[PDB]
Amino acid sequence: ERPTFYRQELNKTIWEVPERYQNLSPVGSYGSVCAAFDTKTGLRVAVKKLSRPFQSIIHAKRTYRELRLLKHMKHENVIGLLDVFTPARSLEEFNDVYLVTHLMGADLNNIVKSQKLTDDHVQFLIYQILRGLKYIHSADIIHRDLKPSNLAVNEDSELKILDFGLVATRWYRAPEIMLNWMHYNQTVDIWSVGCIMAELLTGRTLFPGTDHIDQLKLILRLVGTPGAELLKKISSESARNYIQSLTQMPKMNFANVFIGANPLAVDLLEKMLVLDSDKRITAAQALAHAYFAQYHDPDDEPVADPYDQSLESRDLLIDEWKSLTYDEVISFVPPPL
Ligand SMILES: CCOC(=O)c1c(C)c(C(=O)N2CCN(Cc3ccccc3)CC2)c(C)n1CC
Ligand SMILES: CCCCCCCCO[C@@H]1O[C@H](CO)[C@@H](O)[C@H](O)[C@H]1O
Ligand SMILES: CCCCCCCCO[C@@H]1O[C@H](CO)[C@@H](O)[C@H](O)[C@H]1O
Ligand SMILES: CCCCCCCCO[C@@H]1O[C@H](CO)[C@@H](O)[C@H](O)[C@H]1O
Repeated sequence: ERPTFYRQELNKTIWEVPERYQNLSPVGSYGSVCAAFDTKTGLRVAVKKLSRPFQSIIHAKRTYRELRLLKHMKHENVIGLLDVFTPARSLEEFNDVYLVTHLMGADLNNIVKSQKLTDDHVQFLIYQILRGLKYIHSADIIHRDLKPSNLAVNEDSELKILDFGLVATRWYRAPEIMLNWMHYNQTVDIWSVGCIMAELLTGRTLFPGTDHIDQLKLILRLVGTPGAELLKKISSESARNYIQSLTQMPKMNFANVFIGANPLAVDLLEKMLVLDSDKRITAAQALAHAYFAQYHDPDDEPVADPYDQSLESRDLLIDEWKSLTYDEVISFVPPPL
């Protein structure tokens, strides 16, 4: 049986939602987000109304990708769906899509505040990010924009990685993404984790570049200029030649950079923040690192089904994408709760 819907404007947008969801309150604005109370479960929830989901091919395509991705993500440390709804009663009237998930209420800046965290707390937060990333990476997905705003956290420090979130974003990006390499390893996400971890431990941004080149300079100053093995892996002649033209600079000792940190934390940052992405520690490897001894449970670090990215990278008409998104709404089964 179809739920009864009600409407109300919030910030120039009409939202029509099932009666289930009450006390809609804007928090941010791909789409706009209201906190809300789900009366059926007793849970506070975030409700996201997609923006103009089927007005162009590319909005339709994006809509389908987000819905399908979120339906497939079922893991404690990755954002997933509690509900998906449309007021529409048929394909012909299908114009709006709303996604529901657990309200976390905060992201990593909010909990953190630029103050340094205890080692135990840093351990717990990074452990959860890695646990989520193992899962994402097992599905052959690369996040590529891991940063503090893309990590939702509740007040008990429980964390979920977000597709898109609600402090420069460049600050956490892997060097190869700053230079537009088009082949990427999953360990681009591991670089981002090293950056976040450093910050949590020291209370300061690791690489706070004022712009792109300043950022690459700050990176090279910590990790050193590329060695002989790395230089051999550069396809672009102009890049190769530029890099060789640079004054060699040694890698810094991270003990001198992270004074007084847990030596296990220092050891793990050295394995995350290596310039050559082939040499960076993987999510699964990092989870087994001794830094996480109080949290690591090799029987509770689940892995995903491979994810068919080819279906969302098609070139289809709006009405095809719209109909496919419609079937995903209908086929949705809410999770055990
Ligand atoms: C003070 C800064 O406040 C915050 O950072 C903050 C965060 C991170 C959250 C939160 O829990 N999110 C972020 C947005 N997705 C939307 C969504 C994604 C997918 C499906 C459905 C909805 C849900 C998880 C909230 C409510 N806030 C308060 C605005
Ligand atoms: C919920 C966890 C899913 C994380 C991955 C989804 C984030 C989508 O953001 C990214 O879009 C980029 C283009 O902007 C692509 O290059 C990336 O591979 C893709 O992950
Ligand atoms: C300023 C020059 C230093 C930046 C070099 C970044 C090195 C990243 O490392 C490189 O990642 C590539 C992109 O995914 C991979 O193809 C290579 O195997 C790996 O060596
Ligand atoms: C491998 C990618 C090659 C990128 C070449 C970047 C060259 C930028 O060049 C540098 O940029 C800055 C000025 O904006 C200054 O810090 C330096 O003096 C300047 O030489």
